[PDB]
Amino acid sequence: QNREQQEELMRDLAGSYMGHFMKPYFKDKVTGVGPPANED
DNA sequence: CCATCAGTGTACTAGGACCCGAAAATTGAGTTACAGAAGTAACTGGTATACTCTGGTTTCTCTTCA
Repeated sequence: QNREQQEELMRDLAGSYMGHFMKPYFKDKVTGVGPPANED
């Protein structure tokens, strides 16, 4: 349990926003552009 | 008295720089090739600003004819 608490502390140190999920919610991890437009 | 018309007390913008961290990219050493281009590291002339007797000059008494 204590080592799990330590690992939780470390994943807190290694945790990270909401702007990244704005208008183009989906986006490449390469280029960072959304998918093409719908037909709608 | 119901029109009108500043202020007001705020969260909600509007610019406006600015910062924090993460992730990607680079740098760096190690080897060994490869060809050629930089990149200093070296000896070796070449011509002018002082420079040092020196050749001429200049009166100034004198030398030598005349």
